[PDB]
Amino acid sequence: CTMIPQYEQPKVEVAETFQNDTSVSSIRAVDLGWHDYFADPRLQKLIDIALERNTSLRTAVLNSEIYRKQYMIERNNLLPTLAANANGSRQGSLSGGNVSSSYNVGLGAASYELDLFGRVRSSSEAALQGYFASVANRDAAHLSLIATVAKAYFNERYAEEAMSLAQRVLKTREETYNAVRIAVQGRRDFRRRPAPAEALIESAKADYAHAARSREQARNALATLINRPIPEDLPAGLPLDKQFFVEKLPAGLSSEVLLDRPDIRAAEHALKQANANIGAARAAFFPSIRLTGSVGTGSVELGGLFKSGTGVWAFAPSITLPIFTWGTNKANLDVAKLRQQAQIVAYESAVQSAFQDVANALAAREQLDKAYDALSKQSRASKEALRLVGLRYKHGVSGALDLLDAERSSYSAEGAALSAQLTRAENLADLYKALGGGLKRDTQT
Amino acid sequence: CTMIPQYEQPKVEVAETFQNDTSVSSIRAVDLGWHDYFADPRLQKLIDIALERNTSLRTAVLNSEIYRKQYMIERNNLLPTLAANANGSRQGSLSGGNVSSSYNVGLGAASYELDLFGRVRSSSEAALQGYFASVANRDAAHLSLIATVAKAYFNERYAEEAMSLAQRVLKTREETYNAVRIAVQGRRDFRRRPAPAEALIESAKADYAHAARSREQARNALATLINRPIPEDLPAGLPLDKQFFVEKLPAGLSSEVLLDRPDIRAAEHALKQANANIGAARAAFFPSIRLTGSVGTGSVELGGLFKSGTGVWAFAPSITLPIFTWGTNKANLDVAKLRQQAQIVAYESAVQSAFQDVANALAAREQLDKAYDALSKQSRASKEALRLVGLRYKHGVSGALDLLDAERSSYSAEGAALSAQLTRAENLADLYKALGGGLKRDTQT
Amino acid sequence: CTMIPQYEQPKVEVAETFQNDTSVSSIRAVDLGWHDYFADPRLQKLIDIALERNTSLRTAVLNSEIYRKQYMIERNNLLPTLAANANGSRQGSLSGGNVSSSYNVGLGAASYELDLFGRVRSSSEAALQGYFASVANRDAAHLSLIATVAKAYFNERYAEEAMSLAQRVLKTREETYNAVRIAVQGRRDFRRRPAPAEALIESAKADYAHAARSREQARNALATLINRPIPEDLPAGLPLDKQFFVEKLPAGLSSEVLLDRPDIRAAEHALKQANANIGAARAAFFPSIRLTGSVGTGSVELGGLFKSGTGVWAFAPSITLPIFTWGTNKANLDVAKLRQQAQIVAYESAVQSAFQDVANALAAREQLDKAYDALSKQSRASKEALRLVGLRYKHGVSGALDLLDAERSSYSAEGAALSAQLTRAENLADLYKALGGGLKRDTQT
Repeated sequence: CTMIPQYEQPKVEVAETFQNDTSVSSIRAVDLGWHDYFADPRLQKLIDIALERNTSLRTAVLNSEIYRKQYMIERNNLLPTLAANANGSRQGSLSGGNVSSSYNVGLGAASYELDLFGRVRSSSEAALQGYFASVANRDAAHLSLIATVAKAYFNERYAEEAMSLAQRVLKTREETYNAVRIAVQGRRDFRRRPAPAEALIESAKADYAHAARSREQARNALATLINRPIPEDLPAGLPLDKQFFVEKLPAGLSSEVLLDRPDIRAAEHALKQANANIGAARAAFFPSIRLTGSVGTGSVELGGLFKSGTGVWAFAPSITLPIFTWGTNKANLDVAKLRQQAQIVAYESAVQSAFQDVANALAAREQLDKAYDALSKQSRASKEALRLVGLRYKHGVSGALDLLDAERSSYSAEGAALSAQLTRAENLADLYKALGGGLKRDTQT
Repeated sequence: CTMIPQYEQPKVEVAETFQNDTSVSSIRAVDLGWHDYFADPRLQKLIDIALERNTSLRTAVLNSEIYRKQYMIERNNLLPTLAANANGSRQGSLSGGNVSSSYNVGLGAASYELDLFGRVRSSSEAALQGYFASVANRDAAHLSLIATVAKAYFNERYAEEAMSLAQRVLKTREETYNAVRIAVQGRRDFRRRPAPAEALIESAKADYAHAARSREQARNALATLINRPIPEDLPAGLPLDKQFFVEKLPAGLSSEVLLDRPDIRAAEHALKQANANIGAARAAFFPSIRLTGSVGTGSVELGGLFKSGTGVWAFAPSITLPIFTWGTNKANLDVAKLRQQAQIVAYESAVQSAFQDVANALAAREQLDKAYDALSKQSRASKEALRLVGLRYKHGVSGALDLLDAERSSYSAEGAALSAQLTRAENLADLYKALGGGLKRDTQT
Repeated sequence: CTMIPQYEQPKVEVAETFQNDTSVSSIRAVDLGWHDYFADPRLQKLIDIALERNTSLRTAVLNSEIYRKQYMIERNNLLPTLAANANGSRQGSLSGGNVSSSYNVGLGAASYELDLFGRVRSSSEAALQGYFASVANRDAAHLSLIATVAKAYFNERYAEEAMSLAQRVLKTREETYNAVRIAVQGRRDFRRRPAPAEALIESAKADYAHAARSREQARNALATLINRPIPEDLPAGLPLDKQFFVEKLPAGLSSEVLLDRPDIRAAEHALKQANANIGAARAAFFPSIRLTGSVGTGSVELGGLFKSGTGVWAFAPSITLPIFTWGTNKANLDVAKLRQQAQIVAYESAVQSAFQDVANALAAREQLDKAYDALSKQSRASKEALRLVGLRYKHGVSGALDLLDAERSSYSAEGAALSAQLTRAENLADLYKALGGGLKRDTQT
């Protein structure tokens, strides 16, 4: 009989629903394939190779394999190991008298512990739950990869557009600063013209560099995640506003969304493992029995080996039970119980963190949308203001400074739009990941 | 006799005083209870539940309990373990001749190592200092919790006021943008009015969102630290300028402030542990002695068991001393000495980091006060400028742009005041924590 | 014979060259001594003491020493351990009959495992490669120190100049705000003068504090890295533009630059270690042989000990071979192979990260130079604009606001130049470090 306590799931005090659920889509995030979630064909292609070559995933998938093997050897302790032990012995007197030789060549199993009280059985169950938890950690490593490779690609495309944004503002100032010298001469506060002229163009250059630099940092971080230098045959990609298929993931009930999270099911298996370790410590109060056996030829001389009459066998069953261990037996159980008491608060820590991981992602997608829409219409307005003054200068103006200031306000309000355009895209990848999504590639029946 | 070297505290080269001590209060930070340090009744309430339910603290307090148990079992190696070992044996010839059976059912202790040279004693001392250090780490986990839950609450209240700040600037622009159209018609650089009009209102909306989003992130991080969704029956709280009772903590002498730090006393116990491991390795040059004993009934047949005459006893004291170990004995000691040589530089690393942890907190509270006072009077000035122009527009003005620009300068200079109002509050919680404060709830006799 | 597989270096798919190599210098970064790389005599002095006293380096250099010792004891398993075991035994009847005593005092080696199949040899090789890898990690800890202490010093000097920058802008506003009241009375939009007047001076004060605070944080972090409070006898140092000797490091071929990196050679030794662990598991299919021997005096009474005729000796060679282990033998090898399969993907992860570590440092030094040059000429232009208006106000002006606005634009454009002046300097220290540089102090023959 085994002595492992029944598994009762811990009561994590947490809200039953999220105060930010607005979606109605049937398709769950976990159910949704990432290939049907991420839009950019370039990004879709990148994941397929990274999912095949990523070191962290390769490592995480190997560790789960050795935990399977470590389990398979622990289950083998329930079976007798057969060994062919051939040994010899020899005594003799120092003074120069007599000697004695005994040669035993035989086969036999040494101390098979008959697990009557599920001590080896429970300790083998720990190896299984240890493996089961590692598999879930392998899944968590799978989801963390797709989220990371996506957010690192969004940082690239942002910088791509950040360069081009500062590229054409260097081109639109190019046609104006030469025009500000061929234009009809203005006032003497024209001195307030080359200073912002320089201020616009030389900030635009500093921006292009920062963009071009962060572009490479995203480019290089991508080559690491795919274990390969970036290939050539790739579609030019889509802008940040076209990085996701039109869909917002639902997160129904908190109990529902907990089941999909790998890091959560990894916490219950690591707990079930600690339960098994109790069944091993609780069986220590019980007697342990061990069986020794052997066959073969016993002899005094090598010549007599394997000759008729020398055949012997053995059977030595030895059992034992501790009567007073000075509380050590009680103590080792207490440890096994505390080791398990820590796995329920680790399970609680896992849930409370997992809930927060989602509630933030929901609050972000809501507010990174409202904040983005504001910064976008601001860009449109500042762009419109630029065009109006763009005609004023074309006709009769008292200052290119007006037009020039309008260029910078339109440039700054547009760069601030790209900033929120990325932050919204990044969180979208986190929302998918933290919702358990990214498991399968394609959504199917 | 034991062979553990006497504990001499390492000489950490560090300044004796801090160049930022300005306080004169008798009440030490460590002596000061956090309930008498933190002002907000809402925050005071939050800590009491988090201190009872936090996972990280629950884990840290469990680990110190298993280190007590792991110690209790190591002290038990100084006592003989009694076991009732009943065993049987049986030999026999293969050809079909004779057999032999010997059944021994008895009681006895197996190999009690009489620790004459404090080898088990020292190795048991390591288990104690290991436990003593874990207790100090449990205290460091206690202090880190209060500091974290406080700084996470300040981030909430900041966002609460950040929303309301942008809320009324949306309300004050509301009454002006409708008024800027019903006002008497202005010039043609009125075109320089709706652009900043849009720029003010649409930045205020982007601010409210960022504030409302970071509000939830602080709200969610709070629900994690308390292992519970946030309750309802709570006082509305106090503003950031009312988060601390009027008091600045003193940090007298560097030697003085080192003693209160848990992470420091944890470094000396982890060192004392390494000292104990030397007393075990240094006793390896000495002979180890072991005692075997047993009583019970020896027999050839089960029937004879527990029948008169079968009573036997045993006493096998076996001692041994290594003569030449090929330097392995010297090597294992060298390791034990190096393992201890690393605990003094870990102690040094602990102190040099602990000193920096305080010196920064002192330099910050000084400069986050001077920088805050400047940003605050700037807000007052910009607010005053707004009111003056607020009357100009009310009478005879040539531009709502003046008034409108004054709104944004007053809004920006006020939001920059809240930013420094939080950073000053956060560091205040760190100063208390890094000074050893936060141990007891209430300051007492 | 040993059974450790030959070492074949993994094929890391990575670009052969960097798309940012522009230097032509023969002197490699690794070949270049840091004393000939870092310019500031104050910084050069600081490293020499930190390299002697840093805790993290002291720890890293100790761990490599214990790995040498742990190896030396594993090599000793190939040699017999001699022990002088003197033991006694005693049986007796409970009823009150007969007793029996046997006293054996002798010398002998217990179970020397004759390693015929390189099982101990291979397991000892793992201890060597484990040590070899720790040495490389000790080098990586050496390089990480110089990089860290340099970047922490640049942050200090930045703040030093940041304070002085805001110090003289408080001095130049000092002579103007008293002059703005003694100047001839201006218009009624003079109201648009004290608001930016306050805005300039009160931002300059907030800047000085932030600078003075971050100055101490860099000052304190420096005292930690050198395990000592900062001394006095030190040259005042050089500005950020004078922190490096005029030289840009070359990074020829990717294969070339991989060899200098300590973290890379640490990954191959940790791999070679896993190779050795296979030679131990692959030898488990083979029989293990063990030799027991002893000499000394056997007796029934203590008096007979060491008296003629009692001299006995022993020689018990015992060998054994597992026939069926239920796949456990195959499993333990599979683990040893998977443990090694993980060290090649850890080697791949090491390389892909090491390449990125350099490619970013190259792209940064290129773009942090172009972005810096732009922000610098912007400062010159804004400074020039200030002087021109500085003469306008000196003669006939309609607003100190013009001059006052010119002060802030010149102040802000100069502080933004120092910001890029530091970021460029920091990356320069990382480029040197990530290129394997910082090993030797002085570049030599």
